[PDB]
Amino acid sequence: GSHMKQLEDKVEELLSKNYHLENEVARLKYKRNQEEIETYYEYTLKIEAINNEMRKFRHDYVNILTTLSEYIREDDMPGLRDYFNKNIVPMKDNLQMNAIKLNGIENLKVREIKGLITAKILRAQEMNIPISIEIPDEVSSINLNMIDLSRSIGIILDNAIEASTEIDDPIIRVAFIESENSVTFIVMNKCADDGLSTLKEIADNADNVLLDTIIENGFFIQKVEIINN
Amino acid sequence: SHMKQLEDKVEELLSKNYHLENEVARLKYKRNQEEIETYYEYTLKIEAINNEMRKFRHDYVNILTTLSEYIREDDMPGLRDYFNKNIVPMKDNLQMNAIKLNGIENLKVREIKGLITAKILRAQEMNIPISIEIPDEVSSINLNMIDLSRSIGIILDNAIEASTEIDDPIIRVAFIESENSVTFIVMNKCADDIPRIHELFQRGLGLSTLKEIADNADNVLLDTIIENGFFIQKVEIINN
Repeated sequence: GSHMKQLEDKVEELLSKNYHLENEVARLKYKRNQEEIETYYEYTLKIEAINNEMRKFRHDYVNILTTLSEYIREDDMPGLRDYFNKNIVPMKDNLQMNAIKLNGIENLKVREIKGLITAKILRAQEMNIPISIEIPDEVSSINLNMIDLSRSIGIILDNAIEASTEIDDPIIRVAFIESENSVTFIVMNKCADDGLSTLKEIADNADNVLLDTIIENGFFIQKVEIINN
Repeated sequence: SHMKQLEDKVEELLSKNYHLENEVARLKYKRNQEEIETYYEYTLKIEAINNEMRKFRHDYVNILTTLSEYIREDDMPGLRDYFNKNIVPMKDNLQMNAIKLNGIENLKVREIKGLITAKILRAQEMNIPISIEIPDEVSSINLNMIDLSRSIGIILDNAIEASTEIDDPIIRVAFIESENSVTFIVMNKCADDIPRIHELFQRGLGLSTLKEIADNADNVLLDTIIENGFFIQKVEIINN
């Protein structure tokens, strides 16, 4: 009767349970720790930023050495003095209060995204593709995990850069726009005469990520709006 | 009796599930401790590299400011002389430095490209001659991210510390791929002057927690060679 029923049901239920626990032991012993791997990816994004910062610094310093060289070869002490007072004393001083003044890549306060854009600016500079950065306001935060935000931005700039190679007098423009409601990443490039799948995957698994495209008179636009939580 | 059995069964399945549930919980704790070690290890490593790079950058900007004397004295002859003798050669060393970094393009394992570039920048800014050779693209290495990363780091950090004392240091790095496996090699010039024992005790600990990683994978073969005055560290990682 209902004792036997319930007792037989019990030995069944406990066997199911024993099965699912045996599966959880097996997953924890043998499948990859997704979380530990995500910590490792996030670490790689930091060290890429650090590497790309030091490369930009080397590129920048070489240009300062070129400029000084030129002044010296022109025998132009007035210019050298003016340039040193205006560019190299401030660089040495390195005052925080001069942060209110800086309005370009210097206002991107997410270290990992700043390094990533620094790399794309350097890649473009190698291939004689001019690249403007418009970040009028400081951008301290973006409501997307670092891994997806990183892949998204890099693919959009990879598109722009590949598209700029088959062209005379190209240009790429980049902007970060903060409202009260969202952060918006825009990339425009000049067009010729007319991967990106993993990017659509990301926008479709996020309700706050709106991916937009525009063809506007001999230049292509990619836009990502990210809404605050 | 028949029924005394099921009552006996439920008892013994409940006991089994208890033990399993203790196992799951002990493994969740082991995984938790591991996530923690990985986060603090890698967050400390970022701090030490970030602070080293800043120092390098500080030295660079200091050098620019040694021109200040010459400018205030309105002395262009002393500037031209000082610059063309002390400062301007940096820009050649920096252009060569940028060229050597193009040696890493064939590394298509994003997992470790940042790690390797960072050791190369570090060696370059310590004025240790370094080259990297990857004759064919390498897009797949058959060892976990974390252990590959720890192995590479130890070997490159060993080659770099051992190179700071020496008069003419060289480090050579390579990734080669057969169709069988991938091999990672770091050659560095052995020192002539051997350190006093007391100026070395508080690499050898790190070489053993490298053997740790090599022993606990059958498909990774570690080799340590001395050959014509070079320490060679080879790690072969088979696609078995």
